Amino acid sequence: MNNQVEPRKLVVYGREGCHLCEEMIASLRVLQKKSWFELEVINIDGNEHLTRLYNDRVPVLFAVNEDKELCHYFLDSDVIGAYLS
Repeated sequence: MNNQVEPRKLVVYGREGCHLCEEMIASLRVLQKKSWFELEVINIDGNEHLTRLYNDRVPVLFAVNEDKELCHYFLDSDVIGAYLS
């Protein structure tokens, strides 16, 4: 009868060990308990194309299976809340 669909994956673009990244990771790990979206941290320092996009506006929460940016450093929560579930 009913059956929830498969979730959307989320990627966080960043560079090296940044506190905001860790804080967002912890935030998303908590959210993963409510809504699974995986967690992938990708270094933009190598991909200068991504650095051209973000650079300073990193810990960026990218929506996979959709291909758009949702949030960035300092979790908005509201936006991904409206998005993920």
